[PDB]
Amino acid sequence: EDDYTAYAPLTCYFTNSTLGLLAPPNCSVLCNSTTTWFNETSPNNASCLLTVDFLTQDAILQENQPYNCSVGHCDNGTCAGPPRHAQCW
Amino acid sequence: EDDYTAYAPLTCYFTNSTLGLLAPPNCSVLCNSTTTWFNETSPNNASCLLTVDFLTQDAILQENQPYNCSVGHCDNGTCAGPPRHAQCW
Repeated sequence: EDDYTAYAPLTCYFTNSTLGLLAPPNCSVLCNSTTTWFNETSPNNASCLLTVDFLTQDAILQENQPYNCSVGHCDNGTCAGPPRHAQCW
Repeated sequence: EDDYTAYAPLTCYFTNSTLGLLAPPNCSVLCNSTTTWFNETSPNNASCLLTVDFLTQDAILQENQPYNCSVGHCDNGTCAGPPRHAQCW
């Protein structure tokens, strides 16, 4: 039998920041259904990650706090400025 | 410690159809983070469910096959026509 009551879930993956959930620097969000990966282009004015600014090469040494990151906004699939200073985790 | 490698997942829920995944008739998709529900207005031209057309009140009696449904497209948060005939499950 089919289950008419079961919705099809789609899950998309974002970076946590003090300016909210971020799309990647290419404004292309990675997503999955129950059977496949797929990309979604972020909508215009969505927040996107521009840069991750770590102090060292070894994340665990600074992972008791968030890290510094620059945040832009999506404009026709490009992460546009001006950049804003956030904390990411 | 924080886990810099962990993305924040957001999951949204759609109806399966022969015309692809559908938003509800109000073009408002139900979603959740790991801590909360939230709604998202579907983007313009997304497919939306207009009607579910069951033959009986008791779904299990027809659940060996999909059910008949009408499909529209979202226009500024309203499910617009013309309607298309699909099978939903």
